[PDB]
Amino acid sequence: TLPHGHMQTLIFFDMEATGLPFSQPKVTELCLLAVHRCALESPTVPPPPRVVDKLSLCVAPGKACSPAASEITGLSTAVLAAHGRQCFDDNLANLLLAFLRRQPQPWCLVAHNGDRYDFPLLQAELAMLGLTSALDGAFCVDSITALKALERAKSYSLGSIYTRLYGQSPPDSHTAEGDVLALLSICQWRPQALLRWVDAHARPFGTIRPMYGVT
Amino acid sequence: TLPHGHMQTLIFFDMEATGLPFSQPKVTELCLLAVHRCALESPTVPPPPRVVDKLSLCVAPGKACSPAASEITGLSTAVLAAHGRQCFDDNLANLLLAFLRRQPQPWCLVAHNGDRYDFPLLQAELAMLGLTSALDGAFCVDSITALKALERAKSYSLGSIYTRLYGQSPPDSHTAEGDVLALLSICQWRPQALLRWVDAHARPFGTIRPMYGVT
Repeated sequence: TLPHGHMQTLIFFDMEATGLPFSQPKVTELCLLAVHRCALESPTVPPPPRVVDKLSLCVAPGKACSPAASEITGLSTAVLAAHGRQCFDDNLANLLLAFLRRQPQPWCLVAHNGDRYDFPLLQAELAMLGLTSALDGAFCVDSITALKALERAKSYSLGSIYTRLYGQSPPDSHTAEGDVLALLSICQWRPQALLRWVDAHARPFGTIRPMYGVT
Repeated sequence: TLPHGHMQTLIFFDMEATGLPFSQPKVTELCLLAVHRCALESPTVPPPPRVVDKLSLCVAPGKACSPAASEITGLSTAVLAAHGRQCFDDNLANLLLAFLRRQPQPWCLVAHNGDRYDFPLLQAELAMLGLTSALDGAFCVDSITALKALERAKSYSLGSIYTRLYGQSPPDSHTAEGDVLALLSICQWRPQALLRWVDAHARPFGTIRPMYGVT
């Protein structure tokens, strides 16, 4: 029930990309929202905690976005270039590690459908740089799996869960930060039971196999 | 009129601290919102640009916050400690530099009353670490001075300007991110004239003398 102790910081996480996994997609946006478990040790949509750390970045993917990805995210490779965005590089990896290092350990990334998309994509971008070590101290959980267990104790898409719990659609379904903020709200529904589940299911990020690139 | 060329990225910036300058205050929160000038090359409150980078962090100050600072910010040293916040350290300096390095140069920090508070406080925190080099490539402007010139072409507090331009109070006047987002909105009022002023008045950050600490 505590394979790795209590997770100290939950890092709510979302990335947007150029396409689906089969397409060897590249990140176009990412957001990390770090919340100490203290803020979760304790209807209508709750306010976020006062004390949080937030990082939201756009990324030049180096290839075209699919039309569908651009409709969903409002991003395109040309638009990212017009704003001088840089590719996923060593500096970005160092930035992610430095942000994680502001937080008390153990770190647990939390992402909706993260096992199938966000986590293997992040692993793949790091693997292409030879920098999977940037994330090797972290743990991770997929909140689809979590919310299924909490509601059991229907669709489990993020918007489905949000409207089921709060009776309104999430705002800002087109940025990575908006997805992370909606995920936070759903995780605040039954926060103590969520923390028990996270503690029991936290998985070392080093066991996430990359979507593509060296394993 | 172009002493340093066109500024490429405007980094809207705010820090909260334990007290007033006389008290040798310490940072408790900071937010940087990086916007490429493209997003400003072109009533009611406008939406922020789609493509932005955002960094918001809380910081353990190492000393008590004044009661007034805690009323204003909702932060206290004990609350920051309950959430495991770390002091302003080398890792934070590296994080700030890595975030700046995602942006095209020249970088121009933009902060309201920044010449008197935010800029010398940031310089002082870096000076105490021996890391003023983290910010030495940057430029900076104080948006009080900017908005005075734009309106000339009354109080110039952030809230005064906001309600004067948009007929409503800014939301979230208690977090660093809320101040940065309200500052962004005011800078979007006359964006081209703001950019001309910024280009003409941008000041090397190395000329900001620290609020305290080694000069």
